[PDB]
Amino acid sequence: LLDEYSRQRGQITAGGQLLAYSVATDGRFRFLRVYPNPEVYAPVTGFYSLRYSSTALERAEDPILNGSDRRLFGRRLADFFTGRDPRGGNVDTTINPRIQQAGWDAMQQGCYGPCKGAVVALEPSTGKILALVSSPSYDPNLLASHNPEVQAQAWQRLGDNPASPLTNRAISETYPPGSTFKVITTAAALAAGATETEQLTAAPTIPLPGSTAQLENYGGAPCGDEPTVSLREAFVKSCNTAFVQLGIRTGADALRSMARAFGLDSPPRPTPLQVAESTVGPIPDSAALGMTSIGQKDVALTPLANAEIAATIANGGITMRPYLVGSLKGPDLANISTTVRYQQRRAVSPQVAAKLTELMVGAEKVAQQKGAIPGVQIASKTGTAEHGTDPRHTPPHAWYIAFAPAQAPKVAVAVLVENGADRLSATGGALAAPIGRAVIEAALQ
Ligand SMILES: *C(=O)[C@@H](NC(=O)/C(=N\OC)c1csc(N)n1)[C@@H]1N=C(C(=O)O)C(=C)CS1
Repeated sequence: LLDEYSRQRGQITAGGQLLAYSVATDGRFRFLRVYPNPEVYAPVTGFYSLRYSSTALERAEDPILNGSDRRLFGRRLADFFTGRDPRGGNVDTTINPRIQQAGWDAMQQGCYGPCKGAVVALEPSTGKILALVSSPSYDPNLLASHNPEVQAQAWQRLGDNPASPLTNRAISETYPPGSTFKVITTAAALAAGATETEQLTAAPTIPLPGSTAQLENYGGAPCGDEPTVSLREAFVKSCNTAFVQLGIRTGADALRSMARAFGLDSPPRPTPLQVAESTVGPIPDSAALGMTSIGQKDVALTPLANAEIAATIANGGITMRPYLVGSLKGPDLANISTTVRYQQRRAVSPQVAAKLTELMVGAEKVAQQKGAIPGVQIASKTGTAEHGTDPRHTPPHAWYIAFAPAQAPKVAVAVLVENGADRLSATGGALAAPIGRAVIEAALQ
């Protein structure tokens, strides 16, 4: 470890700004690891600690940053031969500083106090991860202290903290998507030949097939005053029973297939950070399909996967493989690796993506306009999702997935407010949407 810290570890950057760097000190271990904006960028940088090793990009990009990478071997030979102070390479992330900061700020101020949860922002056309925010976060400088008691004290606090600040909730945790999954259910129906004009129950209540359990609209009210409403109307109002019906209408196989087509239940590629796989669930019977269609039962998404659903639709039905590293550089800033966009797959046809765009543009119009950007057409879907063993008595997760401008999209976001500000009245529109809108606003400057 003394030799590792004798040489200058390279930089992790975003938008030509520093997220992690090393300063030369008078320490036994010469180089101190510094994180100038610690909590904001901790999901991205992770930490690099004498006692506790590394995480995130400090771990993922370790050989580049310490200079042991075989693509850097030539520089290291040239350094020694010339008597130059050896330096590691740079990791240039895809993170947009202003979108990352606004996502962080909005999470700190958005739950009458700080929110628990995640914000992910994507560039739909490229797959760039523009923002990767998790809250609560932690200070990596604590773990970069060359003092062992400071590190040990921080480690003990972090691991005992029930709010689990070390968790990157954007990529490591999966959550029921709730009403946001109506985007998948709608895609499956649309691809099976249903139209925006399809007539679905407006009833406040719907029995589940083969069970006493019942699903209800919020809160026990019909979708409208007619016995049936159009799919479009049901979608913009986010009427539960309409989608229970539609999903059971469309059937298990078509829903499984559309969930797979949108990245669910296939192991995600690394970013190079490892992403938890999201799932639609086994869907054992029709009761389960009922609940699945509205984003419950065994449906579980990472925030990143939910933002990819939005990025896919925004990209005309084409999913770009998400990545966090734009380029790897050498100490002399010489390029070593430029990541290039690639199309993972086609989830929906261009026609279906266009129909979903319109439905989401309309769902955004129904939602509350707190945070609405003057003259920007946002396409969105909100969701508020039950979870845990006592779902009806627990504060739900607040969800918001969006893209903008819906006409020619430059950014897609997912906002997960975990346990919805610890409020039981929490909804995606109330909490998650303005947060979402703030990030979109930071993106479009
Ligand atoms: C979508 O998931 C749906 N939400 C619910 O029905 C709720 N729990 O079961 C999933 C629920 C609990 S509290 C609350 N407001 N909703 C619909 N989602 C929204 C939405 O867009 O966020 C609605 C406005 C209508 S209910």
